[PDB]
Amino acid sequence: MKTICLVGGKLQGFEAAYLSKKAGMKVVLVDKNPQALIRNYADEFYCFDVIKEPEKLLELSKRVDAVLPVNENLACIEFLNSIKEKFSCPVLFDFEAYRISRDKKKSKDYFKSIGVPTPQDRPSKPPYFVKPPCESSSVGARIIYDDKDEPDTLVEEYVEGEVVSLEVVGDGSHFAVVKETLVHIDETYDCHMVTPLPANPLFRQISHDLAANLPLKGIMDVEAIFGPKGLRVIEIDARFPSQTPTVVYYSSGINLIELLFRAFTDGVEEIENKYCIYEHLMFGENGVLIPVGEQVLSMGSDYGKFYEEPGIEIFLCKGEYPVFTMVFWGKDREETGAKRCKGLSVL
Ligand SMILES: Nc1ncnc2c1ncn2[C@@H]1O[C@H](COP(=O)(O)OP(=O)(O)OP(=O)(O)O)[C@@H](O)[C@H]1O
Ligand SMILES: Nc1ncnc2c1ncn2[C@@H]1O[C@H](COP(=O)(O)OP(=O)(O)OP(=O)(O)O)[C@@H](O)[C@H]1O
Ligand SMILES: [Mg+2]
Ligand SMILES: [Mg+2]
Ligand SMILES: [Mg+2]
Ligand SMILES: [Mg+2]
Repeated sequence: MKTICLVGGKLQGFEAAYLSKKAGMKVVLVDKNPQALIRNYADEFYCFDVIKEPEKLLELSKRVDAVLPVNENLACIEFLNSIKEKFSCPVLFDFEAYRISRDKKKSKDYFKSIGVPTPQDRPSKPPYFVKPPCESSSVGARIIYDDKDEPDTLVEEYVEGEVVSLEVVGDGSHFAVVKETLVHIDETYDCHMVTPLPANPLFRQISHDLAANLPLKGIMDVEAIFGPKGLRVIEIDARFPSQTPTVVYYSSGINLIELLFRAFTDGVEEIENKYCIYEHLMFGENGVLIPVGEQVLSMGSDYGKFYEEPGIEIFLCKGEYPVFTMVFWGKDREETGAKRCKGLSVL
């Protein structure tokens, strides 16, 4: 039995913990917040700040099989980079790839350098899409309908179409492009639902090439919009993602935690077909169910399993109003929809 140490106990941490459990691994959480979101979901919880008390983490690295950073605190990531040679186990992270992926402008320069289409910068006609250069979860992302308009903000052409995610796990030499998923967006451009998509040869080749040219040793997701004039890559994020890996697990049978672990041990090779519906629903006043995105879920107080039966998993995120994360799967759309209705009827 393997043990994984996660640094970060919010949504990235949940995803990693969830898949580690599916892989039969013990989950050790480190987080500076005494009431970190997934503290009760982990098998062990150690509350400390890794920057303030690095020896505690280094000692933990002697007792676990891998350390996985699952936060986007640049201070933390940069600090871990500075001490990574001192770890007694592998650190499942690509610090160079993250340096590029975290900065949307640097990422776009990277896309351009290898001929990957990406939205036009500073268009002359509305609507414009605007976003910060270094946020996540669509924080600060908004549409602007007139040139009546902020610091180092990205201003792009608004590309209408499906938002599609693809994960790649690299071992430095081989790059495993995994499973396409559809990102369902809400009025805030946050993601409230994920479903799987059939293979797209072009997107897979593009994603392979983005990983290969680094070269990636770690995990990265690639996001593109299938726009009216073709695919446009909007961003990359070289860290363990939330939401999509659960859909990847059920739709493809691939456990991204197992794959990432393999990349830092035995290596990876390049290359199920079920349906899966993954969504978040808030239980509002008078029991009115409301779709919400990650920004809402990340404001919760306690996150863990609520219910399971065949083809149905439900997680409850406690807080001001409860948020349920619902996972449904089956052989096809029809059966999965049937499981969705059963899951909803439970609520
Ligand atoms: N140096 C650190 N040591 C331990 N845990 C950390 C450190 N930096 C961040 N974390 C934890 O990782 C989790 C995710 O952090 P991240 O900064 O990615 O998201 P966030 O929502 O901005 O976090 P916060 O709740 O601090 O605003 C948080 O629970 C946070 O407490
Ligand atoms: N140029 C664009 N045209 C249209 N929609 C866009 C554009 N850029 C971003 N979006 C929308 O905004 C959302 C968030 O943007 P983006 O993924 O670039 O930021 P992020 O917050 O770093 O995302 P992530 O949560 O994946 O870390 C996208 O999923 C998409 O719905
Ligand atoms: Mg992002
Ligand atoms: Mg995906
Ligand atoms: Mg994104
Ligand atoms: Mg990015």
